[PDB]
Amino acid sequence: ECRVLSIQSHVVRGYVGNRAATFPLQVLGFEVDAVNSVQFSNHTGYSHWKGQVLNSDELQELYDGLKLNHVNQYDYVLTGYTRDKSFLAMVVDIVQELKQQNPRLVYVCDPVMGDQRNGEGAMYVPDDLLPVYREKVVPVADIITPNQFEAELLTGRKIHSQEEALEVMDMLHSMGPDTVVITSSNLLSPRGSDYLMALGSQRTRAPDGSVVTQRIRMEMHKVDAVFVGTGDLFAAMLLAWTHKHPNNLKVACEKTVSAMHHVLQRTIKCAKAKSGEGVKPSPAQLELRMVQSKKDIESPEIVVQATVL
Ligand SMILES: CC[C@H](CO)Nc1nc(NCc2ccccc2)c2ncn(C(C)C)c2n1
Repeated sequence: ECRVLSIQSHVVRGYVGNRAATFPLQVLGFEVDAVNSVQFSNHTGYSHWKGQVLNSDELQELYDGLKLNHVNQYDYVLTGYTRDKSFLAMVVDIVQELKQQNPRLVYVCDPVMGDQRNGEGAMYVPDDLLPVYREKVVPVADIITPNQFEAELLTGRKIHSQEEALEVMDMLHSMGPDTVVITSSNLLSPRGSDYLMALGSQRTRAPDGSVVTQRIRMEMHKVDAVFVGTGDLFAAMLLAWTHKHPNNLKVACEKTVSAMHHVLQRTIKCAKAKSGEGVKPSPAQLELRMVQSKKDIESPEIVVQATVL
């Protein structure tokens, strides 16, 4: 389709934020407009890093710039990782106005707060953004893609099983999103810890008989290491697919997830090819071979399966 306004980080080297969401959304042909929330030499997982960040007024400035020219009409809107309470507030205001300009304006929001290894408490962002995502952000998004950990901070409920997972999504939907996709979880699955499971559900409509929800469950094949930027590349590719497949939360994750295995085992492939068998690949070597996946980002050779409910 077309016009995406993506507000995310930018790194000179590597793939994270806009660097991870642009090329994709581009070769799949979207007119991606990018607002760089920060500009760092590289992501903060490298030993060193240097750069500047955009404050709230600077973001404001760029947005004014677009109003004045009346070119501020967008179809879908994308956002991810932020550290600033205020930058996230502003971002909310901006997404509001853009929905009047275009009624079918879907705000796709990956609520990046932190991570899980196995049941817990603190995350990656200060704890003071938690409220903003819950009270202000999530009520306006139309597609969110949280961790199991994050889905729990949002709903404030701990996920212990599968159907406890499904009822944390429902408290999600009701929050606003006619789509929720738990990109990853601690939940063992019908296939072994070798794998990794994610969850998906989409609250739809038909006049009365006013209720439809759809659920599924992909299990893609875990990979031995620490990548950074995977969730940006995920949410980016979701949008694409969930673009073509408006009532098919099923059909979507399916191609997205599929593309994800290629990109990573090519990354992992080259990744080790730079220590072969012998030592751990450095942050540098793990960076996504997004370019080389020129060909797969493109054509998901559908390698995964999923069960409705
Ligand atoms: C904080 C987690 C990670 C550390 O391994 N580093 C990092 N660093 C990033 N660099 C940009 C940045 C630096 C400082 C503050 C805010 C953003 C970054 N951008 C998007 N993402 C993630 C959510 C995919 C980013 N992640």
